[PDB]
Amino acid sequence: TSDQRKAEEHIEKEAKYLASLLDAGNLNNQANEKIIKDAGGALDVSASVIDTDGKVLYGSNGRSADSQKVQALVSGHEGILSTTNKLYYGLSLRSEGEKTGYVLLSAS
Amino acid sequence: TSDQRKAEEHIEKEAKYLASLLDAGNLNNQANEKIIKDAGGALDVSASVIDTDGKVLYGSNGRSADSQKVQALVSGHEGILSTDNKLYYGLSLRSEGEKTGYVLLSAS
Repeated sequence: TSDQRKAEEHIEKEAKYLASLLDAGNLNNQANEKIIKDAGGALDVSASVIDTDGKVLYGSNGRSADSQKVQALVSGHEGILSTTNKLYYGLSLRSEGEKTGYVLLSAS
Repeated sequence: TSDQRKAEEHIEKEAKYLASLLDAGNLNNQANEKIIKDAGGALDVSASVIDTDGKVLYGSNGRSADSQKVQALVSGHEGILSTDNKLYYGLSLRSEGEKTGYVLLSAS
């Protein structure tokens, strides 16, 4: 009922939606990039896909990601991430039993 | 093109996202209503859920839908439904094969 609780639940559902659309066995490809670009604009989020080494592959708003959040993702953290106010949500992506990358959402 | 095609792209992706969120096996319940009220407000769209009889169950902006657009949905129409100059997008919802209703968006 809290506005903060609703904003967090909403970014969580968006991030999981987005991760469900990605081909995580082929992360760095044109098709996945388009999905992220189009979703980003339609859903009012900034979204980036990051590989396991912390390199940003593409994003709806440019090929960039907040360094501290990417560090958190590489360290194994998921869910709502720890900015200081600004809303962030990250999930790991997996293919055939192995981690292949991360998706990071910023609300926006 | 250009601001129009962007608008059409966004309402399509918003519609698909909202459709994914719904429990289509129990369309007329309080949980689904909440999902549409919350997500409709956060995405800044008007979204209504309609049963297979054309009855409007709930919407993010009140329990209404344009009558001619509901009729087109009941007729089997999907996608951009868009009248002259008002933007609409509609999708059927299914549970275990069976059609259980429709989601109708209008821009906002």
